[PDB]
Amino acid sequence: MDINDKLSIDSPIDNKNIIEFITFRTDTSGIQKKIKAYQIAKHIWVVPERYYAEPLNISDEYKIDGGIYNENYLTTDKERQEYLDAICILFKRINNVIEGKKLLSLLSSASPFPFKDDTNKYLLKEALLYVNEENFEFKFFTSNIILFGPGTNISKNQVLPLNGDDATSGVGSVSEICYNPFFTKKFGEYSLDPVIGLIECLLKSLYNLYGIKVSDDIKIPYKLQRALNTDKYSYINLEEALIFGGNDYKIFTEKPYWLSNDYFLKSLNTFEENKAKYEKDLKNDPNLNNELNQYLQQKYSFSISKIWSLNLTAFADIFNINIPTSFLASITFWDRSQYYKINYPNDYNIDGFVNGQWNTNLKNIEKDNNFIIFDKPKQIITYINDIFNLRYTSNLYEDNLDIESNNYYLNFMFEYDKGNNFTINQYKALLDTLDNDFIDSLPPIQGMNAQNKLTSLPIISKGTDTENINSELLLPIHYLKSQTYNLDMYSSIKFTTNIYEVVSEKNSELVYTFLPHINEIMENYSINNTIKTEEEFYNWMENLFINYSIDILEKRNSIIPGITAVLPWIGKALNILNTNNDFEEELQLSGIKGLIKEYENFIIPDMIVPDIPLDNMPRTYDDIDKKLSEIYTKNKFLFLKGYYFIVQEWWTTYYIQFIELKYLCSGAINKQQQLLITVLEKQLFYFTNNGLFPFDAMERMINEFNRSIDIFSRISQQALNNVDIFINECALFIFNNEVYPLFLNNVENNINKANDNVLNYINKATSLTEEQIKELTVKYTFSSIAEVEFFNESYFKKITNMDIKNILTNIKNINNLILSGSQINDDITIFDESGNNLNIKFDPSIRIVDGHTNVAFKLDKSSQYINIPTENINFSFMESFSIDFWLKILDSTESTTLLNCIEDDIGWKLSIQNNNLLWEMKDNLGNNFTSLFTFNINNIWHNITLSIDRLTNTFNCFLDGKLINTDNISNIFSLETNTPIEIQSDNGAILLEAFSILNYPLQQQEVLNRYREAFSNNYTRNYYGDILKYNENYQLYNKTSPDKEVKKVFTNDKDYIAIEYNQNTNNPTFFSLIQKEQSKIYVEENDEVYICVQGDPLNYITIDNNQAVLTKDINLATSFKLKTNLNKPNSLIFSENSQALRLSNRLNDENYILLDLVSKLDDEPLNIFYWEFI
Repeated sequence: MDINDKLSIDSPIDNKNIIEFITFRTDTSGIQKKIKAYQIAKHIWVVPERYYAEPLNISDEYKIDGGIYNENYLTTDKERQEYLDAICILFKRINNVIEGKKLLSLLSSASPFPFKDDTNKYLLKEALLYVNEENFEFKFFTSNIILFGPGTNISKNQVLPLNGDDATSGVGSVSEICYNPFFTKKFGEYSLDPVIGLIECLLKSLYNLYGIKVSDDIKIPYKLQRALNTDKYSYINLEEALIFGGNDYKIFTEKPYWLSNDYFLKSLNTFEENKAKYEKDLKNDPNLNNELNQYLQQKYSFSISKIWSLNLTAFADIFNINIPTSFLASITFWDRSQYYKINYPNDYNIDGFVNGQWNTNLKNIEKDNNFIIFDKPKQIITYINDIFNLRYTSNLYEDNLDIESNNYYLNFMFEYDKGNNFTINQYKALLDTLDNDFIDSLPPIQGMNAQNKLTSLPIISKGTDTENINSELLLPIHYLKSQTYNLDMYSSIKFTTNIYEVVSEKNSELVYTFLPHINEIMENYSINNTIKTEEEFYNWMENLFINYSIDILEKRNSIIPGITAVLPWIGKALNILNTNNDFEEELQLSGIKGLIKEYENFIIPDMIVPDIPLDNMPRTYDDIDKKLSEIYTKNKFLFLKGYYFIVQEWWTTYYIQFIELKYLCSGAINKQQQLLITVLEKQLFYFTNNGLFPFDAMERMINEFNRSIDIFSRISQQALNNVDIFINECALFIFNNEVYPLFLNNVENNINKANDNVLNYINKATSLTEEQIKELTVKYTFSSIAEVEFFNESYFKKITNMDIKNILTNIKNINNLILSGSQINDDITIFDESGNNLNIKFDPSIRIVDGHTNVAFKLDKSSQYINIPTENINFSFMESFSIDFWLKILDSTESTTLLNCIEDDIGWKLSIQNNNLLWEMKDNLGNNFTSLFTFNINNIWHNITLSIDRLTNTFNCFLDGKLINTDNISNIFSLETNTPIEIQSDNGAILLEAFSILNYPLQQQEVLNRYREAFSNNYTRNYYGDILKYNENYQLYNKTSPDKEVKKVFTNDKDYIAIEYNQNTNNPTFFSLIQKEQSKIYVEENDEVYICVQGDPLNYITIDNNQAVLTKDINLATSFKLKTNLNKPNSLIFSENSQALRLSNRLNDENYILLDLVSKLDDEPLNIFYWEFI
């Protein structure tokens, strides 16, 4: 059984599963010391001590950029306990999901080949001999992996295999892991999940256990090296690339493969005979095997093709962690190395970070006594200007991946005999073929001997030191430094647009901004007297948000092909294409290539295989059709490996330069944000430090400014998304018409070549078929240029879209809600259609019934409710929103509630007050605003949409697409509250439908559009607004006499229908529509229908001299074509040809119904021709 989780604490005992062993290699002193470990799981051990082998400290020369190297760490029992607790927490979290516990099951039975002369197994630690008594009791405790603490470098989590020789040959190795979970990086405004750091160590160890390691020699191009004046590539290890999957792993693992480097064949081939030997030698059950058959039967049952599919990014998807899938191994190193301590008991539980990945708010590891973050920035660049004394230094940071030249692309060899392998119908999910329960059920190994061939692994690699290179122009990194503020809190800030001002003094209070509106605001702003009341502080904050929103979100539609729109601020932020010319126009003249350093030594593959052999082989239609088919398809494959080859090269040469711009734009935004929060932050501190405002008022401004931070970050993310799209377009554009056209020209030449090759292959031995070649020709003409083409622009979007997503915040679109619903069985569902704020609650007692053009929720009972949380629904004074829905009041109710979003008498609610809508909303400051719509909702479908525009401070209310109040809301500030939006009647029965809350404040024009779209089905409606139904009886009225009902008159020596006055009986006359054919349930516009008057004989409606007399025969009925007009939507027209029904002038207390030619008034006929059903 899995989820073992000993959960052991301290040192209660040192017996049974708790053992004390001797270290494999020697300590730094040069001696092996005894130590104790704890068994977390079957064959899995932990030891909460720093790595014995690695020194507790090293010289400054040997320190790596972004290490810790603190010696007084994990040198106490409480730290050892903290680490122990940290491990079981992480392993429980691994056991939390199904895939995680499948890996741990595999690890428990992934013992390397236990080869023996009837004695031992593979490498392993020793049991205590009872040397306490100096006894010599020998025993071996099984251990597939051993988890140590951090070694010399705390930041480094490396998996050291105790013998690399057998860890490559396929024998395997029980590797030792030195992993530290307490510190993680950010990469943005979110914290990296420690399980990724530990899962990666487990996967690396699993390769060692299976003996499938790449021997450190097999490397792949990952990315063009980040510098100025280098043009080499930074090569990544294949094993790392397999694990750090992301989008870099999808581009080379498509269905047609690449040079396997023999590894994907060597390892598979080595696996074949390793599987073969077990079944024919070890499965013969030698008596000294000690039940290792089952572990080996399960270990060899799993295919390595499934271990390779285990990438580190799909695991992040399983735990639902956000991770930079673009360049996972490198993108985390492109800035100063900063670590944040994780308090595992508190800040990280079985379900990941407690406070979510963004808002966990950990503390920087910077502390005086211990923990020095040794940072050596590769390529410290200092801008130099001899126009005037100006020297502006900036630090660059790069990954620690080793670098090679452009060889891979130059001397890449396509092996023409690489036909498709594996790729059976079945291979596209994780952990498909293994046993969880069966592996778990197997007892552990507790009795046999163990070998020890400790291959030394002391490959010390003192790294490169920094280079101090000058520069003649202001780099983006220089601009980014200008954006940052590096001073006290108790010191002023000065904004400017002249970058040259800031560079003059390195850490002057002055900071550069590329946002004109923001600079204008800060031109006249003193922390002393500009803001003097709470209300003014809020307003200034609102004013900043507005101006900030306007500057960064600015985009214009582009005339460049392949680009929808262009961000004109990118010029002023990173100093790229930043001339006196407009950025739009500079991009025109300079082109898209102006955004990238063009790589001259770009390699385009040649892809020529004209080899066509000849002979007389007469088998299987002389194997001609087959031979040319397999040749045609191999040429298709060869060209496809070339297209795949050219995509990888474009990725690692040209996209890297684009994702890098994404990184640069990312900061540039955040930076400006940081400035805007800081200028606000200093202002708040100015109040507090000088006393000034009281606690109640102070606490509110603090509370509101804290809230506002994520609101800056909301539109900040929105800016990056505009960048994401803009850059991707540019990235695909470079490939589209600068790499692809050159690659197509090679294929076109090879097409005509291979075409001519097959034409030159006419081995027409003995008698020949002159005609048949031309049939063979069309098959293998190679005319299918498009068929061989695999340029699905979708593919490039799939790899480059949201590749670094939610850097600023996880928060999606806000104030977005549609709230539809569906039925299943007798059961219902209610969800956000837009898929935002999906944590909805409701009782299933609610019935879903047809309404106006939709399905409506029937809130009958008071107990019934719909409860919509406000997790991403902001109602701060800086947030404008609107609410839109359709409502019908089922029963005559004077006073009921509909909506409610109020907590402690703060928030907003909508309710019914004496058949009148009552909208009130009141804020935290005690400013109330209330509005009473007195249009007297009377049991009729109504479109209630009402918009709160926080820009102009206007509250608009539209009913049925028509604006009413348009009051001013200026006196009303933030009414954000935690309580959800509640929808319950409380006093009445209502029908609610199409309940939408919108991110922006609607206007008259757009509201009217929304109202009109609700009629686009062209259904006829009764008076109440409900859609008219066939074979349903109604009362007929002329819309001109609401009070008087159309009533039949029978046995008058003429039977007809007419409106009677002084009725006083109003003998209910019920009419129903019926159609001769295609009998439906819902009555659409423009349908042929007859009118049935309910009566004992059940007579129908016909025409006699244009009168509407009642016949009794239905073949004697008249056909009316129903026409509806939007202006009167609860009204019908019974038109035959170009005459419609009309009411006559009063004659004998009776108004007769007759057909009259329709007379209109600007497309809109008289009120008479319109009829209503009830």
